Amino acid sequence: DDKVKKEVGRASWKYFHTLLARFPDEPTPEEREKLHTFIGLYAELYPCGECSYHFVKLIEKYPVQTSSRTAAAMWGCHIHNKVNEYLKKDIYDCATILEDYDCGCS
Amino acid sequence: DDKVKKEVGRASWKYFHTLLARFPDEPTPEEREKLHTFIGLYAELYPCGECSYHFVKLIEKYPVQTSSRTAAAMWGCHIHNKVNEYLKKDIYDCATILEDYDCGCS
Ligand SMILES: Cc1cc2nc3c(=O)[nH]c(=O)nc-3n(C[C@H](O)[C@H](O)[C@H](O)COP(=O)(O)OP(=O)(O)OC[C@H]3O[C@@H](n4cnc5c(N)ncnc54)[C@H](O)[C@@H]3O)c2cc1C
Ligand SMILES: Cc1cc2nc3c(=O)[nH]c(=O)nc-3n(C[C@H](O)[C@H](O)[C@H](O)COP(=O)(O)OP(=O)(O)OC[C@H]3O[C@@H](n4cnc5c(N)ncnc54)[C@H](O)[C@@H]3O)c2cc1C
Repeated sequence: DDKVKKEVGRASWKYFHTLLARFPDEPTPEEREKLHTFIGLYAELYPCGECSYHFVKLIEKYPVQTSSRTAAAMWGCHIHNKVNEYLKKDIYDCATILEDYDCGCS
Repeated sequence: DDKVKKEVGRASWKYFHTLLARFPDEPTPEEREKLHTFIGLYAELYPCGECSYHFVKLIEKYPVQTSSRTAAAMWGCHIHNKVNEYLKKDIYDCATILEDYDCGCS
């Protein structure tokens, strides 16, 4: 129900923004191509009917910015804010988008 | 640092298993290929170099089963258990894999 959608959404966003924060600063044409294809599949395969419906249209209306890490993670913050806007939720400050989602990795 | 990686990991698995449990029972050939492609990028783009390296090897050794929701969900559980075994963590019983992740299919 509403519960599941909320719990899954939170986990997904956490993974989503962390993934983008790791995208390279100088992506190659192939990497830019891969992120583009991943996003399309991410949207199409998202585990919630209405969510996928809305999200597929959003990414086509505002395609993922793949020129760089900053552009991609920022696009992620902007796209998530489009969902927030849609759900009447607060808009998140994107000023520390990379720092907010460190991979905690090497 | 390691606590962040673990948090990112938990969030990713939650999303991952739910996605597999929401895949169609009767997928079309195109949906099957999209899932195959998605999993390849998911492994390739995971937010941790070492994790990604090992996971890519795993999905190649154990390619995703896309014939149905159940096959895909079962595959996801086994693949996660391969990571568990790798990190010397306990094995997870896959007997109720669909239910555990709100397949909305019971
Ligand atoms: C691709 C996708 C599409 C979705 N579509 C819908 C839908 O159509 N209908 C519906 O009911 N639900 C939808 N959801 C669910 C929804 O977006 C929320 O995940 C959910 O309702 C839980 O809300 P929340 O308040 O806990 O914050 P979320 O929106 O889950 O919160 C993520 C957390 O990340 C942070 N955050 C918030 N905004 C941003 C941002 N802009 N950039 C970076 N971090 C941010 C904050 O710390 C916050 O607590 C979707 C989820 C995903 C992942
Ligand atoms: C693609 C991917 C690759 C990863 N690779 C590495 C790596 O190489 N090295 C490293 O240090 N970390 C890696 N991680 C992180 C790691 O697997 C864990 O997420 C993390 O250490 C935290 O573990 P946890 O014990 O809290 O449970 P996780 O293993 O995070 O648990 C999620 C939870 O899901 C359930 N669960 C457990 N096993 C299964 C299963 N088999 N099927 C369905 N549900 C299950 C349980 O409820 C458990 O609480 C990876 C994560 C992902 C998503």
